[PDB]
Amino acid sequence: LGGYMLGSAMSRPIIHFGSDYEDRYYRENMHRYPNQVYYRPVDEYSNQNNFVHDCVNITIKQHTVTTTTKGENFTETDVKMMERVVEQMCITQYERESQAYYQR
Repeated sequence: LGGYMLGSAMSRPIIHFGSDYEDRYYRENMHRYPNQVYYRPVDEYSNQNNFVHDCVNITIKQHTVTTTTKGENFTETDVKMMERVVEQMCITQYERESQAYYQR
């Protein structure tokens, strides 16, 4: 991700999966999960979901490297959760920047 910036922080969101079980699951380990994501500005790339799938898999694959580097191993269940959280972050960043860039 050598050329990626880092957008703003936010408080932990709540991802309401469809079950209290998964809501708890996220809650247990959300402090190990990321708080921010990596992407580029709306300068050239400039898509919505096709940027989200990139920023997410950038921010998720970087975690699935550093976990293994530390000899930890967040499972594919943890990945599936963080996919959502990182999507919510990345969409929140896109929309905030949109209303400072597109709303120009």
